[PDB]
Amino acid sequence: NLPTAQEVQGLMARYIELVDVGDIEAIVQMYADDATVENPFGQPPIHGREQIAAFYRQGLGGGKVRASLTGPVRASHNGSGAMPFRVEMVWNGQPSALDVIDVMRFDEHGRIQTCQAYWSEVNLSVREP
Amino acid sequence: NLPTAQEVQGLMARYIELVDVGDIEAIVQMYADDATVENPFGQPPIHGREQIAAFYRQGLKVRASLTGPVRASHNGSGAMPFRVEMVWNGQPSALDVIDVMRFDEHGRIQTCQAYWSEVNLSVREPQ
Repeated sequence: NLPTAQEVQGLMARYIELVDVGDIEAIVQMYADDATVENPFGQPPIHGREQIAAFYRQGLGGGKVRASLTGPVRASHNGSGAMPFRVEMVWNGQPSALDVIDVMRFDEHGRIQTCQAYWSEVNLSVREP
Repeated sequence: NLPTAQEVQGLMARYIELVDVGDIEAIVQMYADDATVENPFGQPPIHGREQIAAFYRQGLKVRASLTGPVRASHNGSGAMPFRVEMVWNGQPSALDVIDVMRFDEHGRIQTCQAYWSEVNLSVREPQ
């Protein structure tokens, strides 16, 4: 059915794990086939599994990415949630840290229908040697 | 104009301050007159300054503080993690929340959505 609050918390936390390990295949599996992704929010939405997989491919690729929850997943009783996390990756050839909040809405099958990632350069920090 | 990323960060941080001190009048001033509020998200949206002010009125022995940086976009929106301290069911309680806000070209809140539920509620048991 439609993910309960606790179920949302588990799903969104799993998402972060798949990202941390770069399991593109599993990430895309979590998405509905008609899902939309806006990342960073304010960019044109990307639609469907093909484009979503392409997005994760170029992002979780050649790069060198880590991600971890920095706080509890906030979950509603209508299949949505939001979570704070931190991403470690290379930005402009330098080791960087990005603070992000993702908002996700799930369908009655527990697949991500909508994901929106909130962050910009103000949330980017370039780490010293 | 439309709030820059840094401006969004400042506005959203100011919102939390007004809440912390319970300045209902100032809170409502931050909102556009036609703004919508969904709090908790998944509840029927509340529309306009009258209803919004009524919402904050009945809601506001409360404390609130940012627990992390405001995430801000380049299109006038942002999201922030924070913690609310209040009485829930006659007991001292803590609530973890994330608010997502979208601003208009006048720097007023057009849309606010508060993400939280009972899973994010913790009660301080009587000691």
